[PDB]
Amino acid sequence: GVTVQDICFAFLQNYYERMRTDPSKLAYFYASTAELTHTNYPTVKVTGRENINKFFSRNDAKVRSLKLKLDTIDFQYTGHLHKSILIMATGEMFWTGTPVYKFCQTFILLPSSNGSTFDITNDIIRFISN
Amino acid sequence: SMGVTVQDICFAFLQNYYERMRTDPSKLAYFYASTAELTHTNYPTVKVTGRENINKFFSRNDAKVRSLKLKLDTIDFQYTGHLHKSILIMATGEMFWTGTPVYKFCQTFILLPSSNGSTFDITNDIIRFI
Repeated sequence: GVTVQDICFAFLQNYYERMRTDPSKLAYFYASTAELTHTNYPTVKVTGRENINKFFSRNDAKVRSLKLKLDTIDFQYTGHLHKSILIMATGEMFWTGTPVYKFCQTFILLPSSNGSTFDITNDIIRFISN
Repeated sequence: SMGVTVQDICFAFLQNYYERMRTDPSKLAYFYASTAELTHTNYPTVKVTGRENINKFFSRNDAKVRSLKLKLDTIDFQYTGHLHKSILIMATGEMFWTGTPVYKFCQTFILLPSSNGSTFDITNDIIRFI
């Protein structure tokens, strides 16, 4: 008995928190074959949890230093049997309390092959100029 | 038979989409799957499901939608969904009406191949202003 809102709130809460405390563990939220498109800390495109881990690990200090504040959130069911979830978030990235850029991010979450959990199969995030 | 890239596909789709929006919004719905979900701009937001409801949205708001001027600043895409055959697009840019203010927007689409593979249909569409 869980709502799409319940799942997205909990996922984004946990994801963004992990981003602030330990980027080296962020890859755990992704599927094995996930794809990530991320502005560099000009975008990088990588595929697979291992490469995604290398990207977040190599940029660990910079990931932790840019704090994300969410301004909008939207989601919809998608994909096979409408069981996946599309999320779009927008907001602002701050460096020790100073606005650096806006962000736009989308995720796709795919339910796990066992049950209650979701994995990210797709993540696109762009930092755009204020 | 191929050599067709994800970029070619996405650039064609967006060109066709925004061109139809400019010329005849009453026919926009035909780009959507029958059970597509749209989360859009109140002419705060409107959520609608199904091609018939999507068509009532664009047709009722016909004068506003058609007089829009639009420029894309970023376009990102990845494969997703069943067998990696669907496409996630996220585009940002600017949007304005004949007279006055300039709005930044973020839009995401998911495109799924039609049953016989004639077209990529929109299953999901989300747009917000930032």
